[PDB]
Amino acid sequence: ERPDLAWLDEVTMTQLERNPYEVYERLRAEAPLAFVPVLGSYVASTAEVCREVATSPDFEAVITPAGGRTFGHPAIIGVNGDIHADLRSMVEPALQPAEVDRWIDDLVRPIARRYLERFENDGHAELVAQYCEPVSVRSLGDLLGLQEVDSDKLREWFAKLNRSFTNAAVDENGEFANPEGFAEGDQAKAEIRAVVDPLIDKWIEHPDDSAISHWLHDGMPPGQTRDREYIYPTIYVYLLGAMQEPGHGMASTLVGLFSRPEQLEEVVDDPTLIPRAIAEGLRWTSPIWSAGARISTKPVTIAGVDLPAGTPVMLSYGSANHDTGKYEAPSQYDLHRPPLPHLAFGAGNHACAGIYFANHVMRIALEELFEAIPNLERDTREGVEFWGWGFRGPTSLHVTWEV
Ligand code: HEM
Ligand SMILES: COc1ccccc1O
Repeated sequence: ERPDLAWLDEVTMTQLERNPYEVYERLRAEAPLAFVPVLGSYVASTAEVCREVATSPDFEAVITPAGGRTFGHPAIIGVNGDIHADLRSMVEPALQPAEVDRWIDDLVRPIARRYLERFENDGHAELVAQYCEPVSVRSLGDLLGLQEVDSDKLREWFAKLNRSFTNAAVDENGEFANPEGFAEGDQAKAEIRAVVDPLIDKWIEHPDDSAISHWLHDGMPPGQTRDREYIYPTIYVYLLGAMQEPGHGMASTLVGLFSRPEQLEEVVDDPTLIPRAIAEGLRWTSPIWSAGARISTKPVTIAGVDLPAGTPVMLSYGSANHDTGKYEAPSQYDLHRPPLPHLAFGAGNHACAGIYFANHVMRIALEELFEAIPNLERDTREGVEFWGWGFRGPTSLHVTWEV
């Protein structure tokens, strides 16, 4: 529709998944709020527009079309008002900083050690599959009450949910271009139900200290539980992003550090720098890159565009975190970048509920890795490819070390 952006008509979904930076660098300059035809939605690409939409009283939560097809209702990311307040009150207790501090070390450190012990003497590893993803999913899985679900299975589920959630391509008429791409998400949800329904059955009668047990029972009248259909979409929210993103973040941090070998050495020598390294990693490749959306509740003007009420806007936080209005050479990883705010955890009422937990999982995991393999080196015989528009991270991370 917008004449000077007619080039956007030729942007493909594959291009956004493999490398969205070049298109989004153009958007941040030409149209910070732009309608992207293949996504069928306005997209916010700069830090100012993302922050404004995410915090505006004239926007509220919505799920993208493919996200809604994947999760249904009421997913915590896509609801408002009394339902959202209830779901936030449901998930927040185990995520409270003072609560996390009581058990996070005893949770993650033995998990990290267990996975490291399988390969720390090999001289070679593929860290995404052998370390980052397993530690991420085993940590949260145990917190949730899914101790009996293998990390292989948790990893398969978040991968299938990822592909379904981000199956966003639409054709001329706004219809999904890849309707068969939701089937593996449906297959994952069916498997999840088969595993989790018996656990919910027993937690209803025998509550325990698992997070999902508390989701059923906390704040409810005596002898009542939240209905499982009411909580399952938020379970899916966790089994996608909460399972995937800490692993994405630590892997992207490592890739960034490998790109700056002097900085990798610094961090290995001084592990108190790991939190700073992770924060730059999340800015540099944001795990939740463009998954979330908001919808306008009244006519509103954003970046010079007059949006009617009812207009969805996708929040491309991963682009916002390369805003050259804020950062110098954002495409480069730099441990010594001056600490500034970033949007990798979103903003506003629907900002990430698990920041403190997530940052601790990534920090402990990197601590234990650099302890066990101080001479870690990137396998330069291999290249690192990143994949994902909605959720983005490296697809593998081959490393080596002298044994
Ligand atoms: C490095 C890892 C993570 C990153 C980068 C991340 C990022 C985000 C982002 C960007 C949002 C969306 C905010 C928006 O649309 O404005 C979000 C939402 C959320 N995240 Fe995190 N997340 C991470 C890990 C986790 C973990 C481990 C948990 C749970 C233990 C978690 C729980 C949640 C919840 C419940 C929401 C929805 C909040 C709401 O809609 O009210 N996140 N996260
Ligand atoms: C925390 O997990 C999510 C965040 C945004 C979209 C999908 C998710 O699973």
